[PDB]
Amino acid sequence: TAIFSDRYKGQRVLGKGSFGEVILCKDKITGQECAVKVISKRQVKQKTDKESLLREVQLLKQLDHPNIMKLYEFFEDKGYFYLVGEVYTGGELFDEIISRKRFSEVDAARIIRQVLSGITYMHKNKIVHRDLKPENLLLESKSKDANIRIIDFGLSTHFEASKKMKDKIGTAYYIAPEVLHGTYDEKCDVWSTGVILYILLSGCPPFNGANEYDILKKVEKGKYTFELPQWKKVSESAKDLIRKMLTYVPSMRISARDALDHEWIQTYTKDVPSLDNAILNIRQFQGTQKLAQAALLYMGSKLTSQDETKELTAIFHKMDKNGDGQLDRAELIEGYKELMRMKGQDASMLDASAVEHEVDQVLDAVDEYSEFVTVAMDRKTLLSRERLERAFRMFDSDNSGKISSTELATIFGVSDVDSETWKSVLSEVDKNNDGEVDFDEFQQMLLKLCGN
Ligand SMILES: C=CC(=O)N1CCC[C@@H](n2nc(-c3ccc(Oc4ccccc4)cc3)c3c(N)ncnc32)C1
Repeated sequence: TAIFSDRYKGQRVLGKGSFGEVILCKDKITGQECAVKVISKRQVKQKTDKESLLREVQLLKQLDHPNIMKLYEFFEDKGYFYLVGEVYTGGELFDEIISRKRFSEVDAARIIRQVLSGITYMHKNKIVHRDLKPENLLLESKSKDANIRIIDFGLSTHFEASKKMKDKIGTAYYIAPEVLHGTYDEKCDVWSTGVILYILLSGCPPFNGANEYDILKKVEKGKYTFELPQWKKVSESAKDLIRKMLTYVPSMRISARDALDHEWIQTYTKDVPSLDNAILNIRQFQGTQKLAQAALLYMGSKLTSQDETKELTAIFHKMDKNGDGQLDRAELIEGYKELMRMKGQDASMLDASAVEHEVDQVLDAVDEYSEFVTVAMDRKTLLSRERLERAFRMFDSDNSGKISSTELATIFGVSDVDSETWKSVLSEVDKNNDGEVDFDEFQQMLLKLCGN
């Protein structure tokens, strides 16, 4: 049997994705770079037996399509699954779209064609995505012509969707009604692609609401309109395809394959204005979604840190069998290894070598075990804290330094934080009734919302 750390070494942590953290890794012999999704058997419940998962893995390894992430290898140990595939460097589709001069029906059609083509291919092979959303769409490279790669095909079939809002963020917009009710098939992916197309052409989700449950209610009802002004500058054939994709009864819904043949895909991927309003709305949409996301991740990292800080102090105290408050390099390493032995393996610490290295990074800064803990945990939180500052600066497009109480409502609503609870927290911070918070205030609000 093969061990993952015998073959690969961690380079960078790429981020949190569905069901797990993704690491840029490198083959120890060949120097081949790869992206690895690490799935914690603790945090995620399986829906199928081991035999069925292995069988799916084997098939996925043989499949090949230019719009589908390529899987190379699969590993399993006591506590983890490791899905090893091709690295893509162009980031998420929507992030590229917001940094564009012009965007038209031609651009959207070229995008949708790719998605549909990838989906069609996978449906032929009896694989359903079920969780398709903008963040599942990566661009292959930084190039302007670069292909879209759909990630995560085949995961939702074998793993139960997280119930934590940190993981649920932004899922409600895209889910087909029949997924909510339990009887679903491959048509659910056409629905989600229809929702994505709708957003691409208007910058607004077709089913919206002030919170998660409110969005699900609208989805379940199935009603939506092209009433928004920006739809006036959009072709009738686009709206027609949307209607067919967002058809309530799945048996009456257009297939992925027939969507490829639709008048709209044919004409605009074969004299077209730029949807300026849509670019402006998508930029707002994306900023909103990413700040809400950063906020929840920041709170989680804060809690995780508090938990680990105390545990690490309790390890270094027990190890300090002479009681002086200071320790040697080797002790710190064995202690830090104990922390991951108990609290579970960390993203950037795939093996014993990774921990040794991390300790030395902390020690190179410290120039007293309490001071080691401080810097160590600070380094653990760094990426969530700066993701917060950056998403805050991104959202604050006017560089005003502030976010209004209206904007907060939208942010907390997407974060699914109780309206009465954050208003309460806002009152304690905004004692001046400015109706707005700066970054530090915003950050204090979040600390108060996670028990601090
Ligand atoms: C701005 C945030 C951004 O871009 N993100 C957010 C942070 C993670 C990034 N990410 N993820 C993958 C990837 C890697 C492995 C994988 O496992 C399989 C699951 C099922 C079947 C086969 C493989 C799924 C996705 C990934 C990747 N491959 N390449 C580059 N980034 C990746 C994208």
